Amino acid sequence: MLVFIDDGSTNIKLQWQESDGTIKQHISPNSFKREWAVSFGDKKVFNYTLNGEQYSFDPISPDAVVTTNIAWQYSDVNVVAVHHALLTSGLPVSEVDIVCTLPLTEYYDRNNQPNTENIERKKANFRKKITLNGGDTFTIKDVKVMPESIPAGYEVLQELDELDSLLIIDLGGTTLDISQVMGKLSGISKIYGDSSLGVSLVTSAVKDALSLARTKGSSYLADDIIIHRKDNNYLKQRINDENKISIVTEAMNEALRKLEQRVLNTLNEFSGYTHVMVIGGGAELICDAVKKHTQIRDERFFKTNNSQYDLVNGMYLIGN
Amino acid sequence: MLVFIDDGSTNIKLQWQESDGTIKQHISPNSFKREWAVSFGDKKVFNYTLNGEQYSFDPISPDAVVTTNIAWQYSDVNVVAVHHALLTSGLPVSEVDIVCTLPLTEYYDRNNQPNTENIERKKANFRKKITLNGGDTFTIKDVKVMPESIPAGYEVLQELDELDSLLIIDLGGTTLDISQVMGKLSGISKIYGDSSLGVSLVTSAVKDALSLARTKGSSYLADDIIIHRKDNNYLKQRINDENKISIVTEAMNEALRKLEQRVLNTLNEFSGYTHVMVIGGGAELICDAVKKHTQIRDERFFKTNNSQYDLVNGMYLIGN
Amino acid sequence: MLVFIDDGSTNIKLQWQESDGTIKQHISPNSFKREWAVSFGDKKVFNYTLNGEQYSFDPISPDAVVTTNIAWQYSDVNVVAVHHALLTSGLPVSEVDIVCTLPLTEYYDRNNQPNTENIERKKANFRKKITLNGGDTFTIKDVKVMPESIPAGYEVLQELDELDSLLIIDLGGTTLDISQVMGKLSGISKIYGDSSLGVSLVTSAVKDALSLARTKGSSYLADDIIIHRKDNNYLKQRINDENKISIVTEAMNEALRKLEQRVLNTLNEFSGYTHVMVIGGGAELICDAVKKHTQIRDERFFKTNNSQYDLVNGMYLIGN
Repeated sequence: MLVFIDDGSTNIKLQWQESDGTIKQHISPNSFKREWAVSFGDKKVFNYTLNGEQYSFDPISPDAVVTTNIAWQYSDVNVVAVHHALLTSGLPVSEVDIVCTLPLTEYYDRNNQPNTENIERKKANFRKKITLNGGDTFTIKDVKVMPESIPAGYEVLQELDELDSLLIIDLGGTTLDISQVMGKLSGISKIYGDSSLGVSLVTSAVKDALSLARTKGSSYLADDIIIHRKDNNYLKQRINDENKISIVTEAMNEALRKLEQRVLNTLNEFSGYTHVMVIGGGAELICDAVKKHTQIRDERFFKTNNSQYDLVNGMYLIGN
Repeated sequence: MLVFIDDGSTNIKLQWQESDGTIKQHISPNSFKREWAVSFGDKKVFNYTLNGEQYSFDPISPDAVVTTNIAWQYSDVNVVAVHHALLTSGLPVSEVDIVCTLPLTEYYDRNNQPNTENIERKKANFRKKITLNGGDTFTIKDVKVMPESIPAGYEVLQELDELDSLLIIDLGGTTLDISQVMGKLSGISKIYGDSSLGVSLVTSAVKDALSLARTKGSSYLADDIIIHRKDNNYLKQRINDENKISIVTEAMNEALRKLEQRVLNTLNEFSGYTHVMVIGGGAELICDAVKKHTQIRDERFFKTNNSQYDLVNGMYLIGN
Repeated sequence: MLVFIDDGSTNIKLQWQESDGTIKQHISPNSFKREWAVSFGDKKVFNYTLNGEQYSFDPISPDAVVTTNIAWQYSDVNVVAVHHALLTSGLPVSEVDIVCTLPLTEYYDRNNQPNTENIERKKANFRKKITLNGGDTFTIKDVKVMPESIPAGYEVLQELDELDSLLIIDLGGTTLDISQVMGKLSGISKIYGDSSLGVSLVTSAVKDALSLARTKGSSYLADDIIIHRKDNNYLKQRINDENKISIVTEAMNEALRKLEQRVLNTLNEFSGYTHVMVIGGGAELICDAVKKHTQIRDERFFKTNNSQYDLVNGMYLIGN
């Protein structure tokens, strides 16, 4: 069994192909604590032992998900989170070969060449043996690693000429990933990552202009205000105050301009691309500005955003 | 193995003869960058090391080809571009003798004598040793150099009397090369080069009158408008506006007159020729004006334009 | 008060004239972050508000200065960086008229005419109102814009004939700026910029041959090795190994040849100049090669490199 794994900063997504031919997907949390979870036998608990330390699944509010850092990708918890996903996936316990991920700037070095040191370190991490109290665990055999953003653009790359060059612009909640890839994924010419640029720049500007609480509830409100920014009636309906509307609107417009400018300034470091692709949760917010700035023709511009499984699905298409 | 090489300002064209007797041709790009191209093993990459510096093939849009200058002919990139062409030609890696080119005004000095200094410098350039990461490279042994425009007229020269004198007028996209050559290529009497005169004079006048974008797409449109200038119906069909047609037409006619005048004024510096030949991408645009101006008889006038391999093929015929 | 401002890619330099007649200069960093800097009242902090977003001075190691791109010249941070320089200059807070800069290829378009669109966009940028927490800020009134490299050659231009033509060759750490300017700065005939050609080509070749760390400390070592390249004793003293010396020396010599060739090939696109000037941090490295290549007489060749304030001082001389 070959399982494709998107072990990102907020959760674990799996994709694999069953005996017949059906493609299955699964998502699991990244919430684990460094201690034994006790049960009086009333609720289900997962107690693990990895290198020496013990760990347990720590179920928390789907509203308090913690975003992890780069170092997390080489930790014990990373390994436990993957094994836990396999255990709750539905797959039968067994030996499995896997493909996991490393962030763009971790997979590649500043010379745009694959950083062998990091990749090998990622692979060695899954060699640690794991046990589960009260049951058995999967056994990870072969481990391959893929960079994060690029697989999401494979479907498009597949139809490009190897001499063609695709500029993949991936704007997320808190980060920006840009990479120039040769047609059919026949090579990489340049990679660029910014960890302080994302949709949050606009979201925080909105939360601040409304004095919204820190609750995730205000996050949804802010998300909605951004989504429906051009529909003044939607807003009047939401924010009850013509004055608040004006205030939130210009704070939002100001934040978006700064967003567009910062993204374009980074794009100014790339050159030689023939096709452009914009993806990520913030794709809608910069779509127009990049199209105008790159002056690329419509048949050479792509917006393949579909779902949260885009990445792992792309990984699947590449190495199924 | 003897390989004939047209290492021009926009690409590299090769021609050689196989074991049996078949004549093969090849074209390769001039796009290389001064850095290591990284690959995660997904796409093909060519990483070279020449004098000390490293270089790599930089595949770019067949729409963004960069035209190189005279200095390029003596650079490291020139050498890398040739070795890269050999590597993708199909030829088996081995030692090879070659014949390359130098622009007309680089091959000859203002006294119409071969500029030994430049020629030797061109030859020494290919002495630099080159390595390719992950594979071996050809070894360049003997190097001969030929001037650019003149070989394209060899087939015609071959049938002229050594006492005859051929005036080769070669109008390209951005340059004009004129040379007076003794029959059978038994000597050169006069050379002349103009780097600011070419078909672009007419093409830019057309692009400007239509407000066409900088895209290569408008370049094709402009090329077509020039080609079909005498067919008003083709135009109406293309440019949808009777007023635009009139405007583009007179801008075009004005640009062509200026073109003809400037070319003729240069021809006024030549004398003593007995036969005339017009070649290059702009040959069709000045054919009539030169025939009328030189008053040469039809059996003494040639228009041997056939294809992009005219030059390298001529080089082949001369030294095969 | 009129303040001349060199808001470049690595810092901000100011120059102005005081009440009496003394000329003062100032340099300030370009390091700012998109967030509020907190202080328990122990250290000084600068918290700004510009369009809507907030920003703060982010003091960092004088060893980790980040080089900015073209887009930066039209950003909010650009405006904040200028206001911050004014606030730390010593000047009294007040209304001020200013002159700022745009890179050569941003100030001029591919037709060598001033790009009005960019210039106006640069000017409008400084119209955004700014506030500082705990104090007041300068008020920017009139804004004029000047191209980057050309003002540094004004002192020389002043003594040339308007019919004379000066070729200004400005080689920097990572870029090459070339421009042909009519005497007394009475017009511009041609501009050329290359963003991938600079002294770094030689510096990186040296760092690589010594396996020097990424630290700025190795950068100084590499700079010194280049500066004293012709003094073998200085080197033996520095690099302790006769074998390392030979290795670094030929890598360096190879990198310099490639540098010279690439610069000359670009110079081959210019013509009609009567005087030549070589400036920038890499001026010493190409001085001889350009003099030999252009064959210009000594009284027509200038090397006015003096200091980091050359540019802003030239701006001052032009519009004081």
